[PDB]
Amino acid sequence: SFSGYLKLTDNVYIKNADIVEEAKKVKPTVVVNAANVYLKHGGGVAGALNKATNNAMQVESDDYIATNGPLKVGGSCVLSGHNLAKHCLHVVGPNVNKGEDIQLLKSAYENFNQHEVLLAPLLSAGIFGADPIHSLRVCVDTVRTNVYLAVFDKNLYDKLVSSFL
Ligand SMILES: NC(=O)c1cnc(C(F)(F)F)nc1
Repeated sequence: SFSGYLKLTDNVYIKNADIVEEAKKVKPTVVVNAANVYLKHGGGVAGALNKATNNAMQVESDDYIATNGPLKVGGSCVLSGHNLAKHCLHVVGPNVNKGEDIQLLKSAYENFNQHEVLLAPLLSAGIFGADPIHSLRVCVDTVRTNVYLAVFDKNLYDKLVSSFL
């Protein structure tokens, strides 16, 4: 199972780790992708997860979008986890660099409650532009299921742990 995580709350754990390397090691039931509405996995966590699947995630995602259309900001879909996990839960947090409503971050985290355990990044953090301290706060106050957060950046991980209320 998950190792080396710091326990933040009854159900939220955190580790300074590359979510791709973490997924390859744990092979969790669910890995969360920091997706956009088009499932265009170009950069950030999405680009990294997709590259690890040798682009199979993007091929599957394009077929999903061709059939279903785009996701909503705050929404999700369950697709294959490929070589990384049983499933990938593609969750769209608001991208504040695209002027999206930060209030939708709670709706985005609510998707995690449909899965008993997940390996996840902080939603809307990184290239999505939100404050990761705020994202962790919304995560702990919204997610009730077991969430193992992988924070790529060591300096950000230390700031998140040291400032956690
Ligand atoms: N394995 C990678 O190449 C990798 C790159 N970038 C990231 C990011 F975006 F979370 F920081 N995580 C992993």
